[PDB]
Order: sequence, then C-alpha cells, then structure tokens
Amino acid sequence: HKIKGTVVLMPKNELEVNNLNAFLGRSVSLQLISATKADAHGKGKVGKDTFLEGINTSLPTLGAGESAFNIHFEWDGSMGIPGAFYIKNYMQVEFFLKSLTLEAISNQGTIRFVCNSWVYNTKLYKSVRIFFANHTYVPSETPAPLVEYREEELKSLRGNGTGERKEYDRIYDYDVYNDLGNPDKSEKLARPVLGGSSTFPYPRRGRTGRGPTVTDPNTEKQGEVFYVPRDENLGHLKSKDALEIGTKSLSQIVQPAFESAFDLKSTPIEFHSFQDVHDLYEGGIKLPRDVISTIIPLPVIKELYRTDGQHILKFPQPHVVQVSQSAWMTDEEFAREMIAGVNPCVIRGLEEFPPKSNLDPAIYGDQSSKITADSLDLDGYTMDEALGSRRLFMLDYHDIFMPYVRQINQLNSAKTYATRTILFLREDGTLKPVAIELSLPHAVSQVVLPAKEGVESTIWLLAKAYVIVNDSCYHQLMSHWLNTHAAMEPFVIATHRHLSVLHPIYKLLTPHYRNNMNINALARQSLINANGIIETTFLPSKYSVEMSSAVYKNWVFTDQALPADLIKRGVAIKDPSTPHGVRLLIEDYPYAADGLEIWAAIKTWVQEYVPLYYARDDDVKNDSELQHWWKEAVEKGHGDLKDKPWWPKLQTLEDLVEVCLIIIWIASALHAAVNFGQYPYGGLIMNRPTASRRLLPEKGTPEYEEMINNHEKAYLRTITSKLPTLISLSVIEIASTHASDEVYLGQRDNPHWTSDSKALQAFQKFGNKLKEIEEKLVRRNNDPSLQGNRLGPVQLPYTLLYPSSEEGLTFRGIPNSISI
Ligand SMILES: [Fe+2]
Repeated sequence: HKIKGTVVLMPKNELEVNNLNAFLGRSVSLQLISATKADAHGKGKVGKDTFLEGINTSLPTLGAGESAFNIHFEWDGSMGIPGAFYIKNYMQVEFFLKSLTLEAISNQGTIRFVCNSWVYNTKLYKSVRIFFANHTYVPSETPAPLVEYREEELKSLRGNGTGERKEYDRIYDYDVYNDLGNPDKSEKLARPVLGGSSTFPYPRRGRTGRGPTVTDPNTEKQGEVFYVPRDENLGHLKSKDALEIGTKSLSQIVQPAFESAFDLKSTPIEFHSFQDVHDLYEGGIKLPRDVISTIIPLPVIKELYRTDGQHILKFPQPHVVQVSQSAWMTDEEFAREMIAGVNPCVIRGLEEFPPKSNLDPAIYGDQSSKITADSLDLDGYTMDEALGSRRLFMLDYHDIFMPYVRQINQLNSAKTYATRTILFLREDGTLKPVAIELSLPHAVSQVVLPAKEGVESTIWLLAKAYVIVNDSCYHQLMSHWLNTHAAMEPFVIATHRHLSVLHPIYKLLTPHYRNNMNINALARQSLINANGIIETTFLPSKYSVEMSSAVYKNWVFTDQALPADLIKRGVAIKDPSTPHGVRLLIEDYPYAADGLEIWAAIKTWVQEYVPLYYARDDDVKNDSELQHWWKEAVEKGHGDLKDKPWWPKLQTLEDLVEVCLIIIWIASALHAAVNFGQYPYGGLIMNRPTASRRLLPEKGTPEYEEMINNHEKAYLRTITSKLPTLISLSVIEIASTHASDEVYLGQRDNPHWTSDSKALQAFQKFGNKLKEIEEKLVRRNNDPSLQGNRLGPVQLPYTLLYPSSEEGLTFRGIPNSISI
C-alpha cells in the first residue's frame, strides 16, 4: 500500500541575491489529502505525517539549483485517490517547493503537483500549507471532498484587512497610494493621497499595513521593506537577474555617491557640447575612486557600466546612434518616433481645424489654437483636402499640461510649455511635422514653424525638445506607469483573493502577472516616492504622480483593447473587409500594424481556451469565484471608477473573452512596446529629454545671442542637467534589460500546469503562431517599401514586438508580464 513520490525543492541560498542531509530525518512532513473519500464532515481524509526519506540524485530532468527527494506514503484502500497535500517545514530556514509527483496511482498512472511556493517553518503559519494536484476545476466541478479546502485556502489568502504584513504572509488586499510621501521626515515630502476620492482617483495597490505616520494619519509610515505576498517576491538563480532591486540600490547608494562627486566639483556640473554627451559611451566619464568603489561590487548595478575599476565609467552605446550620430536631429525621425518610438500610442488624427481645448475658458481663457491653416506647408494640399483625405494628425498635450504648468514653472529648475504638434501624412507614407504651438497660462501662445537655416532653425530644434519633454513625462507616468504597472496590480490582487489555484481562469491569467507586484512595491519605495528617482529627474518633480491621477480620470478599461484604442485616437477606422476589422489611416504605422498581429494571436488563444471550461453564457454567470473576482476587481481594485457604465458585466462567454484578452494584452505586448525601447531611443538624452529648465530666450538677451552662436549649448542649457541625466540613463538601462529567467509570450515555466491535454494543445498552437508572426515581422523590416517608418534615418529596424528574445538589452521580446 505504498505510493512512491518525488519532491523537488530549492534550498533558500540558491535563490538569494548575495547540507541537503538536514532535510531528511523528521525535518519535512507531507500528508496526502483524499479527493474521493471524505470524513464525517465531508472533508477529504488526511493521511499520516510522512517524511523525506533520501536524496534522488538519478533524476535526469532536474534544473539548476533543484534537488529531488524520495518519499513513500502508506495509503491503504480506505483512503481513495490523493488530490492535495499538506506540508509542514520543521526546519528553521524556509525553502522553495517546486513539485510533488506520485507514481503508479489513479487511472492516469501519475499525479502531478506544481507548487512553486515558499514554505517557512510551520510555526509561522496560522493554517497548514496546502497544495492541489494539477487538475483544473471550475467551482461547481470541484470534487466534493475538496470543496471546503478550496474555500478555506482562498479565505486564508484574503485575510481580514488588519495588521502589519510580514515577509512570510501570503495575504492579498488593497490600499490606496498613501505610502509615497514622508511627512514625518519633513513637511516638504508630504504628498497627496492618491485614490479614494474624486479629486485624485487612482487604482489600488497591495496593502502593507505599516500603520500611520504621526504628522498625518492619512499617510502610511516608511519601512525598510515594502511587503508583497511572499510568492510574488521572486528569487533568481543569478543575482544579475534581480533587476527589480536595482532601482533601490540606485536611489539609496549610487545616487548619493554621484551627488557627492558633483558637489566635490571634481567633474564639471554641466554638459557644454554634444560631444560631452557622446563621451559617456565612447571614452566614458572620469569619477573619483571613492565613487567607482561604490558601484563595481553592487549586483545588478555592476552590469550597467563598463569600468576600469578605478576612475572610468562608460555607458553602452544607444541603438539610436549606432549608424548616424545626428539622425535624431531630423524632423523625419522626430515624427517617426511618434509611431515607432518608445511612446508610439498617443498621436491622434485631426478631423477639424484648428484644434480646440476642452478646458474651462472661465478659468483658463480662450485656449483655442493660434495655428493658422494658411501658414502650413502641406506639400501643395489645402487644409480642406488634407482634412478630408485623413492626412492631418496631432500630438496634443495642451489639455494635459496646461492645468499644471503654473505649478511646475514655479519650481526652481523647471520651466515648461504645454505643446501641440501638427503632423501631415505625406504621399510617401511618412509623417512631416508642420507646426508646434508652445503655450503658457494667462493664454500666451507662440507658434514655431520648421526651419533649416538661421536663428529660426534653433528655435525649431528647441521647440521639438519642449514637445519631447511633454512626451517623455507622459510616456513615463501615463503610457508606462499608469496604464501598465498601476492599472494591472488590482487585477493581480483580485485574482489571488477570489480565483482558486484550481480555477481555469487563474491558470490562464497568472503567468501574465509575474513579478508585477514586486516591481510595483519597489517602485513605490524608490521610484515614484517623494524625492525618489522620478521626482528628482523628470520635469514635474513633486507633481509627477498626481498628474497621472488626473489622467486616470479619463481611463476606460475597454479602450485599452488595441482596435478600440486605434479607433478612439482616429488613426484607424472600422472595416469588416480587413483581416483585423480595422483599417489603419497611417498604413505602415509600425507599432499598430505589428501589434494587431500579436493581438489577434492572443485573441485566438483566449477564444480557444475559454470554451474548454465554459460551454454557454449561463456557465459564466453561475461561476461564483469568477463573479466575485470581477465584482471586487471593479468595485475595490478600480473602485474610484466603479460607477462608470463601460465596465463589462461578465454575463456571457463573449465578455469573459474580452476581459481576459485585454488584461493579457496590457501585461505583455503593450507594456513591452512602451518599455523595452527606453534606453535604445532615450539613452541619448538629447533625443528624449526628461526635463526642461528654461523657456525660450527673448530677443536682445545674452541667452538669445548664445542661441545664435552656440546652439549646442543653448540646447543643453534647456534640457536635463548632467547629474540627473546620469541617474535617468541608469534607470532606463535597467528597465530595458531582459533578465535571463524571463518567461516570454508563448512560454510557461512548467509543462504540467494543467492535466487537460486540450488546453496544452491549444497553448502549443498559440506558441506556434507567435513563431509564424515573428517571421512575418522580420519580412516587414526587410521590405524596402517600409523603410521610411520601420527604420527611418536612424536605420533602427522596429523589433519591439518580436515575440522572442535572449537576455540583455535587445530591443525585442515580449514578456508574459509586467516584470520590470
Ligand atoms: Fe515597466
């Protein structure tokens, strides 16, 4: 009556960022739980404590850091078929359980458990850790002897909403963004609570429970570690893959070290020519020994720079200068990066002229554009013909920036304009910028037109920089932080609270959450906190995160679907005669054209997976875990917007498909497209400035004369200063790196995630289509008719939506999740 089992675990030291015999004896007990035989109270019968017997060295399938143990369970004919197990760790040190495999049992001959969980000493847990077999069950199909265990494990994951969360807790719950300020250190570091009001609505984040500050009971006190539920806090076999901790080290160690060197006046405070900037990746920058000594031993940080270990630090050469050092300065590239750059999804089509503002004129005055139709060079078209043939588009930030420019322009080292850019689609299918409008409140507007000669060519170059400062802010805080990182976290929380590990939709979605809560927590601690990396390098300083709350007011879940976005922005129209059901108005638009192929692939996968478990609309309605999950994700997780009419109701098969498709799209391809191009395009600070420090010089001043004689200096005085540049380059270099243990779209981290062979086959064909799509995109980049937008004058093929990637700074590869 003995069942042979194999346990696979990883000792803690393998996964730490920096013998086996101790696991034998009576150090680790497992008890099997019956799926088919119940006790008096209807719960599956539990077997006896069984201990690890010996090491299994002759297991061929083991990966790095993994060890296997033999175990034998006495299990007689009264016990039935195992469907779960308890495990108790009596050691003092936690370990990472991977799997349990039982042999020669059940009609399938083998029962597989995939656990991937941290198991601490049984004393630290209020209830015993339980793990289920790899079957998939909607709630009403749960074997009756497991139903109660399923419900109790979910209760355990929800907690009660009280207490300070400890490292070993696995408790998922919501709180507002009240942990970014630090008013107990200084009132200067006070920040508004984001979330829970109509003024400052925001997605919720993971609750940590550290308790209130003394100066403000609405704000959470600081802590050395921002808690995440334990199995969200990913360990890695290689310390260099722990990218998420780099922002912490950059903020706490590296940044102070850089600041010291500059205050020392050992390095010049400012760039004085463009060559000073290019030197950063050619010969490097000389810094004091003390400062280099702080970098070279730090894991993760030590990979960002070449160094001789004493005085020289050198950044990698950014892709956007790999061929032409100057091409970024062309109007062609400026426009091309709005459809193929780091932030390719804000441009809008223009259907009337001039553009209008929606801001209240009683407060802001007339905000109607001062651009005149007759002033534009539209390659011979008239305005009427350009409008009617859908060849006018705008990159418009006026209404986003104008209600904040007064507050920003009062900061010491910040000056900005609210901008509008007009773009004309030429006959060759490339976009041409034809006007920039620079606005100030109280409104004052200057229109700048393209010029290649004279003083007006410098005013135009600077005007482009003010536009890109707007765009960089919007990219970092809205396109990137708000729309991917922050919008996704509530869905992660709700999924673990309300869908069992056994649930088919849990298995569909959870790979697309990998590392998301982890990076978000570390970001709240060191990236978007008061005086953190964003606040000290990007234009809006202390207003940065609140701006993203102002924009979240206009966030609509169903408008995150790629076809809906394209139609909403007026760059595509509905067309059922086309493959994707939408016709692009910029035909070669590289982000959208490739993205539609990825979107369609995900859609087929979701459409082939969901019907395996839901045959009719009523099955969706009658899934209580699914209904509670969606109710809480809307009413709590995105609860400041719970009264909007556009939320799906989750009453049909079609709704469930669309809800899961949008979530997967956001976590994978959308985040990839806006994230992994940051250093390739923005590693040159002149191409993607993060801040502007002055307004345009007035005629008759020294600054204006400087413009005439020394345009490179005029440009550098206006954009990001040298010291914040070094910090921002470092953080976007981290963000643009693929860890070697990344899981890419089309892959999973274990081949036994379900026992359902039909789901496995559907997942196999998904991965097969992704390979077909990659070949198609490779062909697009080699098509000479598409070079103008897919490569441009920088000659940088658009690879950001290729599915697969090796490790490193590759400018390709779509991860499953928001993992950095
Ligand atoms: Fe990211």
